[PDB]
Order: sequence, then C-alpha cells, then structure tokens
Amino acid sequence: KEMPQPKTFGELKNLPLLNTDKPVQALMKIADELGEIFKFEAPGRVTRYLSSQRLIKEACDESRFDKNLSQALKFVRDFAGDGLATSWTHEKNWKKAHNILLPSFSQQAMKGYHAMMVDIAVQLVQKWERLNADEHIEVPEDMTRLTLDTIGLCGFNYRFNSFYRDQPHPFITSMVRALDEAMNKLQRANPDDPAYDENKRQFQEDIKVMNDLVDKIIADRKASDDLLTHMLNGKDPETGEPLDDENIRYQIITFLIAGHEATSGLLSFALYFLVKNPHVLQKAAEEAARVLVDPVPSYKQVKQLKYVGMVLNEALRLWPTAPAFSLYAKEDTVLGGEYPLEKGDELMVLIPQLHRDKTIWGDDVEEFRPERFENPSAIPQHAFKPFGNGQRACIGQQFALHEATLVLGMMLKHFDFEDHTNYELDIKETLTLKPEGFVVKAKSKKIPL
Ligand code: HEM
Repeated sequence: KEMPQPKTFGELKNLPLLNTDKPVQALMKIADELGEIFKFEAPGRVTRYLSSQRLIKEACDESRFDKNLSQALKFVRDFAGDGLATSWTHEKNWKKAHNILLPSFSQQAMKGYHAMMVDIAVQLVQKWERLNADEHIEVPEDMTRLTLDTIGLCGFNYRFNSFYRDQPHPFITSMVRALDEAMNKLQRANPDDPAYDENKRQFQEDIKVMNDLVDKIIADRKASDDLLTHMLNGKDPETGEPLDDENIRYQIITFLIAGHEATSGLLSFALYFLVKNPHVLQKAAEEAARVLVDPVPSYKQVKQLKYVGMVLNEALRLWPTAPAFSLYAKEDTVLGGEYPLEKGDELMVLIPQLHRDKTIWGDDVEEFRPERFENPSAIPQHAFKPFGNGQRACIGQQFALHEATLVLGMMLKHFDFEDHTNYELDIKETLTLKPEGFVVKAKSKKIPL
C-alpha cells in the first residue's frame, strides 16, 4: 500500500504545515482527513504519523520498536541532556537512572509524599477561600503554581513559593522561553544564520536561569528521603554504580519540568470538562463530599475517589497533555501487513487521535463521559496511552495521578464552580497542552480545612 501524505510546498515538502502555534492540533486535522497513517516529509527528514489502535499496538511492541528522540526532544536535550526523558534507551545513563529512580515512585514513596502534596493543596484552597466577591480564578496559572510547588517540595524539599507571587516563578518564564526556542528551531532553514544569533543568546540565558536553581537545590541539600536523596545516593542494582554529578543535574532539570507541566494541563482540562458538563461535576462533587470526611485528606481517602480518577482519565483521553511520542524501527519490519519499514524508520504516535479511535471507543468520541472508565481493564491493550509505552512510559504516572486526584477532590469538596465567561476552549501548545485563558469563579462551600 502507498501511504497518504498531506499537501506539499515544492522543495519544502510538508514542512510549512508545521509553521503554526498549534502543530499537534494541525496534525490531528490532517489525521482526520487522511486516516490511520500518513507520511510527513521535510527537507532531509521523514516521519509517519499513526492514529489508529490497530497500527499503534504494533508500534508499541518493544521487540520491533524503541523510543526515538523527536526533533523536539533533540532540542530539549540541549538543556535536559541525558536525563531520563531525553536519553536513548541504549545510553548507559538511561537504564542506570531508571533503576535508581524507580523506587522514588514506590507505594511507600507515594505514601511519603502525601503530606507534602497536602501542604501545597491547602495553599491553593486558602488562596481561593480568600478571594473577594466577583473575583475569578485563572485556572492554568494556579494549577502550575500548585504542580511546580508540589514537585519542588516532594522531590527536592525546595519551596518555589509560587502562591506568594502574582506572576510566574522566574524558572517557569525561562523554561517556557527555552521550550519555545526549542520548538522554533524546527522550522529554521539555516540554524547557524547570524539572523538567529540573538535567539541563541536568550536560549543560553534561559538555560543558565534553570541551572542556577539546580545549583541552589543541590547546595541546600548539602546543608530527607525523597527523589533527590535517591539521585544523590542511590546505586543501580545492575551496574552497582550511582549517578554522576553531571547526570544528577540533568535529572533535576528533567523532573522539575516533566514533574509539573503535564499535570497542570491535566488539572486544567479536568476542571474545564467538569464546568462544561454539570451532571458530571455534580457526581464528582458528591463523591468528594462523601469520601473526604476529614479536614485534610488521607492517602487512603484519595485512593477511594474512584469517580474523580475516572474524570481525570477521561480528560487524558480527550487531551493527553504530553500528546505525542516518537519511535524508531529496530529492524526492517512490516507495519499493519501493508507498510514496509526499514531499520531506523521513524513513527510518531498522535495520542489525541488514538484516543478518538471509533473502533475502540464507539462513535461518540468527542463526548466527555467518565463512565468509559468504570472498569479501566475493559480498555484493550495500547488503546489509551497518555503515559507512553513500555519501559519508556512515564515514570511519574502515579505521582501525577495522586496529586491530581487529591487536588481535584479538595477543589470539589470546598467550592462550587461557575464558567462565568462561557469560556471557549483555546489550546496552547508548548512541550504540552493547556486551556489558555481558562477562568472560572469559585463559590466557597465554607467547609473548614
Ligand atoms: C498527567 C501528567 C503526565 C503525563 C500526561 C505524562 C506523559 C508522559 C509521556 C507520554 C511520556 C513518554 C514520553 C516519550 O515517550 O517520549 C512520559 C515520560 C516521562 N515522564 Fe511523564 N507525564 C506526566 C507526569 C509526569 C510526572 C509528575 C513526572 C515526575 C514526577 C514525570 C516524569 C517523566 C519522566 C522522567 C519521563 C521519561 C521516563 C523514561 O523514559 O525513563 N511525568 N510522560
């Protein structure tokens, strides 16, 4: 079979299609036009975009395909280096850090983070309780305050104190700037052109901001049993080695970025979907009131918020906040019985499209219906992949979900929410997705913390 490909622009091939602020959403539209697979060419470059569970289940076979660093991740590697998310599977430092850091996400570790998560969640609830009449909430802004502070405190015993600031923590400003530059490089025809000299300067200036904080965090610890403890002291069972200093710095950067951005997106989409679906919101609120009987939630109570977990999964179905991942063929292989691939050939999994596979989910795929997840085991293998695949899946998945469940439960216990502007969904794309400009009003239910 000869594979579909979107419209081309002479020698630029398909490249100009990605000259947009919303590339994933563009690609989703192309996926709608062309189906389960399409070829995407740029000068000197080719990838194939996959949207169907039928094809993605083969792509997820680790014997045939391994994680690739997309062009995005390759640019992120300029500051994240050989940290876990931007390492190749065959780099010694991937498997070492993987073995060393996985215990930071054990059941006992998670129970250990719970009190610190509550610290930040209480800060968020207090902020909202303290608003005056008619004042409104900037949802993604506040969710980022929460998620950054949570990873900072839980992972590193470091307090970004984001609820003490009216604008983002400097770290975030540079992170966003650096990630935007990393994206802008995709289009650039002549990267070494003096025209971009200033962009390299601001890039390195933003990386420098990020690295200064990393030094602060490591300094402060020199003067806990968290992530950082494991980075500094943990030994890999296989090699018997610990991480070296250079790799440790990369992990810190990696975890500070990965550990907050997608989770803030998730919480924001979840609240967006709730205020757009009032019956669902009522059911979630009812669970929160029924389960969260104490002034502050326990770890076990969070685990009992079944419906809230369903709501979070349905939000990840529709808008998985890290919306793509890239694979390469380990050897020559045939995809789907129809698409021959050679060793090294690249694939991109367009996760929001996978999650709209009508053969898997039914015809109603645009509807927000958390009951799809009544029994998560009912979902076929490789049909729901918001956390990636296999040994290269999200290490922090349970952390994200615990924090998100705890926080949304508390939000639903303590406040009624109003979509006072009838917000029109506008999805901004950076490393991740978020509903830009999303605002609500919260009316306190006046329940003490
Ligand atoms: C809703 C929240 C999150 C989503 C949707 C998400 C999504 C993903 C996805 C799709 C991948 C695979 C990327 C690829 O294949 O290139 C991944 C990997 C990763 N994520 Fe998450 N993530 C989330 C939260 C977190 C959190 C809270 C942490 C840290 C506490 C974290 C740390 C990482 C790391 C270190 C990797 C690379 C793991 C490895 O390859 O060894 N993520 N994430």
